[PDB]
Amino acid sequence: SLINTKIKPFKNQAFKNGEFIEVTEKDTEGRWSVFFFYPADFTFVCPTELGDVADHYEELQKLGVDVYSVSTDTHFVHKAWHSSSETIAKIKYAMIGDPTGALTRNFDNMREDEGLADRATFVVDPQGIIQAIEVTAEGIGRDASDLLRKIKAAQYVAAHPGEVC
Amino acid sequence: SLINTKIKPFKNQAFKNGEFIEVTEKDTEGRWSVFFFYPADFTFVCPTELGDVADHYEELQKLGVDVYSVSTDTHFVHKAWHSSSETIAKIKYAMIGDPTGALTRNFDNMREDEGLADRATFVVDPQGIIQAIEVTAEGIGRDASDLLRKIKAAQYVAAHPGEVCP
Amino acid sequence: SLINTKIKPFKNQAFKNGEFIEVTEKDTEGRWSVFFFYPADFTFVCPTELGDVADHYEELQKLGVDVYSVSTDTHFVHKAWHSSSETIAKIKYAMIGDPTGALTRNFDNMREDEGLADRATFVVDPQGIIQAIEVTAEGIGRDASDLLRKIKAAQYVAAHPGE
Amino acid sequence: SLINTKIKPFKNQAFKNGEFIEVTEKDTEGRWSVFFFYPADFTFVCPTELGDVADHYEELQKLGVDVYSVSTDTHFVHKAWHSSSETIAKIKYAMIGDPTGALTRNFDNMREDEGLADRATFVVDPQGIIQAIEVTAEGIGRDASDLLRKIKAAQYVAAHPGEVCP
Amino acid sequence: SLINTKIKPFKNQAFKNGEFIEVTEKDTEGRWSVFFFYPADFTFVCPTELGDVADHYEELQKLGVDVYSVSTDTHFVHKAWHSSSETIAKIKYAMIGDPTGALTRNFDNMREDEGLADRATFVVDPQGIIQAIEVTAEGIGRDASDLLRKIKAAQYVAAHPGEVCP
Amino acid sequence: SLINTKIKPFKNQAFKNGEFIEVTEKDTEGRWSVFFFYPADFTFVCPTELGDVADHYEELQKLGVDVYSVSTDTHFVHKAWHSSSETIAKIKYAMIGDPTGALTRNFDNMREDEGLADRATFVVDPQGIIQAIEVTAEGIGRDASDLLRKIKAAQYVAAHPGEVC
Amino acid sequence: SLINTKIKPFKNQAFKNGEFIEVTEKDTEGRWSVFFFYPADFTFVCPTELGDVADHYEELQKLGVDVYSVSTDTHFVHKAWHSSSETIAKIKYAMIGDPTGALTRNFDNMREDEGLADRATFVVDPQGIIQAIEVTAEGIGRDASDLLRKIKAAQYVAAHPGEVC
Amino acid sequence: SLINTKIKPFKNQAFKNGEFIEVTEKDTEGRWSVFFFYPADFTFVCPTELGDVADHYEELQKLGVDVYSVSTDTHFVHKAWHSSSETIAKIKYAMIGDPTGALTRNFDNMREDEGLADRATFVVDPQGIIQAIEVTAEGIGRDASDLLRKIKAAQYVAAHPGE
Amino acid sequence: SLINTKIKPFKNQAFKNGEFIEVTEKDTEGRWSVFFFYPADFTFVCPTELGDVADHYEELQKLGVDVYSVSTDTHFVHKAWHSSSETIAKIKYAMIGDPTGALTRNFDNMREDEGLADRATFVVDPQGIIQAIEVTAEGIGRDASDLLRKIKAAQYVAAHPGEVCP
Amino acid sequence: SLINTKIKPFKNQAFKNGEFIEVTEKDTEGRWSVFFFYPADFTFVCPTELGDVADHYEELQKLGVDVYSVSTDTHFVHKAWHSSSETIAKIKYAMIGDPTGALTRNFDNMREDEGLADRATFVVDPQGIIQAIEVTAEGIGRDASDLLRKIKAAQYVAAHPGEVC
Ligand code: NA
Repeated sequence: SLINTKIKPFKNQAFKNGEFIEVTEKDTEGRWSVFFFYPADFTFVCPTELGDVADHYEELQKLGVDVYSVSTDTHFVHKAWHSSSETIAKIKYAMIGDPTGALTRNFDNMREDEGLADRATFVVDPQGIIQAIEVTAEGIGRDASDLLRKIKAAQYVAAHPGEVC
Repeated sequence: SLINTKIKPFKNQAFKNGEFIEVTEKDTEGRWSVFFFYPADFTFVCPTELGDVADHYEELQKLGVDVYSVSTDTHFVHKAWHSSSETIAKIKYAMIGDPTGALTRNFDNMREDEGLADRATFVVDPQGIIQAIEVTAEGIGRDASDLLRKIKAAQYVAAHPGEVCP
Repeated sequence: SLINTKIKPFKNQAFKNGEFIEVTEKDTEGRWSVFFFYPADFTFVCPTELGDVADHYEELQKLGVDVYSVSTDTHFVHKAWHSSSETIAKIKYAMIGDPTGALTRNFDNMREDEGLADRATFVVDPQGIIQAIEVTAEGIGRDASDLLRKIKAAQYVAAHPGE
Repeated sequence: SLINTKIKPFKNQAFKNGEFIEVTEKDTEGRWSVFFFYPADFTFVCPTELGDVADHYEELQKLGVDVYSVSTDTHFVHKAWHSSSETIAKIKYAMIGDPTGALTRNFDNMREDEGLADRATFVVDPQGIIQAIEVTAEGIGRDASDLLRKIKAAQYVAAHPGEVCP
Repeated sequence: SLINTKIKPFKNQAFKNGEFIEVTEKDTEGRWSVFFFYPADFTFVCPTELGDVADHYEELQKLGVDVYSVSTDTHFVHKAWHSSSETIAKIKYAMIGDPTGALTRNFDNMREDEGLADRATFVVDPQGIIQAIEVTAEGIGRDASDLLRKIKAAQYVAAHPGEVCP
Repeated sequence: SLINTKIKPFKNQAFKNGEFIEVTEKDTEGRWSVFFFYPADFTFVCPTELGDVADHYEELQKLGVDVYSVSTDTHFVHKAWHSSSETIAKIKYAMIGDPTGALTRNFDNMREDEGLADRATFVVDPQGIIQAIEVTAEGIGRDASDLLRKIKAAQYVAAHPGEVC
Repeated sequence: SLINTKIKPFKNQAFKNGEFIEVTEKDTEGRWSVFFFYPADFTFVCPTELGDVADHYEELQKLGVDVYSVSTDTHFVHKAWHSSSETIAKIKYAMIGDPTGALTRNFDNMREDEGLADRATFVVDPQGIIQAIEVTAEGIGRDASDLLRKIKAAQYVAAHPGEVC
Repeated sequence: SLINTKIKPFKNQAFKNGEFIEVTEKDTEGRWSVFFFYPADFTFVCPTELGDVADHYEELQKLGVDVYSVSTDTHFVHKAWHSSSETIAKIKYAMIGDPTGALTRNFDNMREDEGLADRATFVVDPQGIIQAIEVTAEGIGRDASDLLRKIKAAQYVAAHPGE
Repeated sequence: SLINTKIKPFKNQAFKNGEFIEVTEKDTEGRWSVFFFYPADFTFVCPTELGDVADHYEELQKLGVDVYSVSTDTHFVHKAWHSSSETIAKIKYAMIGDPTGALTRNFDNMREDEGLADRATFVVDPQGIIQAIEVTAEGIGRDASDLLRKIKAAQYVAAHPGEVCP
Repeated sequence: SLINTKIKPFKNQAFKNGEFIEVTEKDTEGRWSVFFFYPADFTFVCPTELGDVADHYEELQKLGVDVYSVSTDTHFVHKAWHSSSETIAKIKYAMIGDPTGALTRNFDNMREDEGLADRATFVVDPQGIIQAIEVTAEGIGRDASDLLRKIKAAQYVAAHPGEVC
């Protein structure tokens, strides 16, 4: 399992509110990070998952938690999808494009026979350590509220190590 | 990851309500399964997660869902823990022992440096396909209600393909 | 080179006039095929190259020629682009999605460090034999007219061995 | 076999009279050691062998000999067993936990198919050299008196080289 | 493919307007070069393709483009052929000989079973980066006018990086 | 460990009361066997170990237990040693000679840098399974009485499997 | 060296006064053959070496000997040379093209450096066994008479096996 | 062959006139050496070969020659044999035990399937160079006289290069 | 070593009493053979060793022993040498030539840096088993009489297996 | 082939009328050399090939050309042959022995089948570059005059580099 391992170096292009940016492991150092993987933009499935995260992004940013949704689509497609979907539009966190699949593979989250990333969320702490992993099949939704609970729980354990109960 | 793959064959001894039994992949065929891994019996940490699933067990059972908790302790130790911790005593599902680490490694959930399994829940459908995976570090808890929600979502999708909102 | 070699087996999803279909090497057997590769959907470069080809889709069709545009975008992305751009909307030929990049690599046409196919066109005869290759860097357009000429020329040489 | 070789470095957690401690090869330096391996805590088999060594412990101690029992159970389980089986309660020596199997494998004493250590006693001298090895299948017991005899023989030879009868 | 890659080193004898010159990657430096490969001299194929190029040579020389036609024929042959076909006579550009196929292979353009080059035309920018590639089967002609159109487009792009869509 | 493993095939020459014989794994099948390894004949150390076993050999044969002492010396040396030592003389069990070291290695009991076998005793049951192993350094004696106890214990467990205490 | 070895099979295009023909080793079985390798056609050097061979085609042909000249030039070039050069025009023997360099390499006579064959001549008896090899650098020329002397010797030696002397 | 090659390093225990000592390649440096190998102590073959050599031990000693008999028996076994046989009791030269079989294998003289050295003698000069080899199957004795001759001959050739 | 092993196949030309014969392992069959190797013909070394053998040839021929002297010289050379040295003239046994060293190497007797055989004598019994080996440095002579003594002993042993010590 | 390549270094024993000498490639630097390979000494074939070379030693020596005949026979045999055969006796050029076959193999002229060199002659210029190779089977003989013609051509070609024609 990748639980308790340090994330690997990466460099991708992303679409963050209006423009294109470059994201690397450097950007994550010192912060808490959520890497939200999903299969593909413009598919027929409602972007509820990405939208719920979007709804709680102000709260996440309070907690000092950066969000990076990731898929193998290009940042170009993210821009087009962003400015064409009610839900996707709400997103203010960076939308990473991973066409080489390297980031997706870094997190061993590639559906190799489809070239698409699996539905997985990774919580990474300031030191780069993965502290929570969640992966679900199509249809089984990922709850933003539960994600927030885990992040708070993880943030607490980092402040109060060895909390017997 | 192991999402959407079929579970591997396995044979372990377990403690289930007062007696010892053997559990293999055959026991999961045709049912919905929850494999709940944890690090170790008898530690100073709170058996919250285990008692949690225990509370929702009657409910999971009404959904045709079996539960197997797993750690690298033997089945003998589970029998001891079950008859010692009140939280653990509420358990009526099979408590699988995995001293060789095979079951744990089948699910790629082993902390090799400690010989203990990581905190991780797996939802397996009737055809043995892994539909949901959850792993967390020590101190980050697993919500049994969020689990139940995922199980029902998984059953709904199995029963009603194509109803994902457009 | 890949000139005068046989195309390899492939299976991809594509968007073709409002619907999603599957295309494989078996659909090219017995027909003349054009595999038109480009780097990406929704970029800012003018989609002139793919428009050109749409304009001549009837010529190629009368000539027994099938057109397949290929990018490493998914077929979902193609469907969407087919609505954003007026140019892309002319396209009646199949738009193949290649996220696994296998079809692209078969044609040794992958920019590995970008995960995007290069600007390359392949003309394939009914036996799956590559008879013409054209590849250009960004900015250097491809003329749909020169492609028609080469295709007629290929069809001619197959039915008039000699020169 | 491992006869006359030096023990390997190790670091395990153990239960010793009510509290948890850490044991490494450093703890054995300058002393005489008995590493007593067994398969598992809490089984239906008789803890005869363990209670046996317990009885001779005060005696072994008067010979400057330490005792470490070992199994692939965790130290937490040993603490539970110690406060549950009366035979085990007599134990005052360190009960080493070896869930990764490293200590067990260092002594080449692992049943790989069961993730449990074989019944085997090792006598290690002050320089860490293995002087006596005893391994037996289940049901064949280890005599603590024969052990003591071997320990004293080993000490006598260490103190009086060349006195083997001609 | 070879697109967007830098040409590899090379040393070839050629024939240019009566005299025998030598060419290397050095001469391509800072310049725009066109490598026009063809199978063989003295065949019965219409020498028309090379003629089209010759007919546009003045126009290309104006654009600052050097042309090297290449066959695995010796530069000696190019000489005798340049004075046999009235079409070939028009050629003012260098006619490289590649009897070792080394230049041909640098461009992955050798028909290994024939020992002859394939009908391929390459456009190399001032930095040595291949910017246009064209290969055809025996019989499908190459349009010298399309070659020009692309050489111009290449240069325009070299000077107007990121030419967004007006 | 070799505990609970089947012995390997072998073929050695031995000296058994007066003459030379050939012993193979075949000879052990169906019987209980004790393979008693020792470093070397004619050394200066008293053959107490071999003699105690000799003293209990009548009892061992009652229990249907065959004995094979083994060392890397040749059967020739065993004969000479046998007819030249009070203690060794008592021996009526086969004295295997293992100059190629193969048998010794089969039981992973070779002191490679000395070419001599280590002081180890192996109890092997009728099916060829090693049920008890004992190895001691020079000076630490091996007790025949304790060996007999183990053999009886092993013979019992084979008759009464899973004897809870 | 290749002396006393059988020629490897081949298939090359050739020019034989007017007609293009396909030559193989099958064409050489039964006859005495001469493979006259040379650097290239249309060179500024003296086509003397080749012309001289023609001067003896009479006799050679009488002797049941065929001549296959070989260069890594294509048969197309041989044709254009044959009818563009006086001496080359005298040639009535097959002019092989070896643009792949395979025939040349079977005769281990390639200037890997230039992609041209070296000045070498080979005498092959009816069984395909090389009986005489001759290789010289640029400048040292081959002598047609000396070649014929050998062929005669070769033919004779064959008639009376092992000619003691 | 091993003829004219240098003996390899070795370290073995030996029995020599009532006591146990160690012998290594360093003890042969500077002297002439004879390595006399035989299969085994206490067998039934007549120990004539080793007796022969004992008889000439004084000749060889006056000649600056050291004798080392070698078998894969231990030095303890040699000490014992030195008392059983009257013949073996004449031996004053060192009897080397080779249970690890390394010295024997150095001389490529091991019957692997028996773990016994073959009947072979090696004459080694002061530089460790093998100047004479003699090996025979069981039953074919080795004459101590022929060995002396060869040794004198070797000593001669080393001090009179030519012939 | 090579002792007690069966000789390998071989095909060599030789010289025996004026005529050139061929020898193979076939001829050694059922017979007792002696392979007498030496470095080279026509040197300044005393041809004495080969002479001793010749002097005992009649006695050996009586015992049913065939002798083959071997040098990596051609059988041609053996001929010319057999008629130059008055010692060599006495030779009635076959003089094998081994210019390919194949026979010499079969016996691991080649001085690789010299292309010449070492001074070695081999005794092969009727079954092809090497029964006696002798090799010496240039200068140390081989006694033909000791050779005889051993050939006799070999045969006696071949007929009296297990000749215990009377 | 070895045409136009430099000779590999060597060290062999030779016979030069009376004296035994050591020849190496160091002896060939600066001079024009001829290596005359042949099968063997004392054969029943005609020593004609070698004798003829002697017949021209006059001239060759004039031309600053040395002659090294080579066979895989030892220099001892060459001596016994030189003074036991009329024609062989005419030889004033160095007679090399190559019993290891190394010199022969540097010239890729060995009958691995027989352990004898093939009938081959090599012309080496002062820089050690082979300029002419000639190999023939048993029976086809080499011509001394033809050899001299080449050497002269070779020497000349050297004087006026690239002799256009
Ligand atoms: Na465990």
